[PDB]
Amino acid sequence: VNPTVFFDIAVDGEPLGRVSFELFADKVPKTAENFRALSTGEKGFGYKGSCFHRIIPGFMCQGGDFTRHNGTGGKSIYGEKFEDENFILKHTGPGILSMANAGPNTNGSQFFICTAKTEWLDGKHVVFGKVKEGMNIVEAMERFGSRNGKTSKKITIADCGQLE
Repeated sequence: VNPTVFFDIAVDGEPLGRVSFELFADKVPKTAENFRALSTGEKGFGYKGSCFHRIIPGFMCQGGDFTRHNGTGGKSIYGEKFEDENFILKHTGPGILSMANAGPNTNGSQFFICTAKTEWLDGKHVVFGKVKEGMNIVEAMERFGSRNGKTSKKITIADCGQLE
């Protein structure tokens, strides 16, 4: 019953591969639905065509800013920001999907895929999904990142939607 969402990733316009995610709609329903709707674009906006603006190898890949493409923008389906739904799920290793924020109850559309165990984020960032297929694609994305987060090539969501 948990939805599965796909991203097709492109590096400088050249296809790279497909990552799919399970969204914990049972454990965090308000958070998951935000991500699901932004991935299908069914509300008229969303992730299709947006980039991964910050990639730090051995830490995480961060994306979802579809309005300013640099970490300062984005918005949720509910409005500019929404609350921290709960912190039931923890950052337990690579593949975890978690919300970026700027303080309590400031979720928008930005997210990060963890490429490490990031336990110091527990209780501050809402975990809402996990990579199901294509962890190897995420590892390939990581190699375009750098220590300060700047990417050497443009990493874009060329297409995205719901698989089930």
